[PDB]
Amino acid sequence: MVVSENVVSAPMPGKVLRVLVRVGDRVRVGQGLLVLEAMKMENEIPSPRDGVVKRILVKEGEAVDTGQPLIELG
Repeated sequence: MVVSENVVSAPMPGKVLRVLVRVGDRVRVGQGLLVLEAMKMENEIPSPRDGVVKRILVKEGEAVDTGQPLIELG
């Protein structure tokens, strides 16, 4: 067993510009969860599935790296 962690991680290094959801929000596949500044663009990071936002692990302005947990889904 490994506990399945429903965590959305950064696809690439960057800076969190804004968070588009709140704990408890219902989300759909493809829905923007936050905006990441990377590759000289503001990239919306999508939810990979339908679900509920359980926890927000980063704050606006935070620098993240590849694979770093950003949002946990319920």
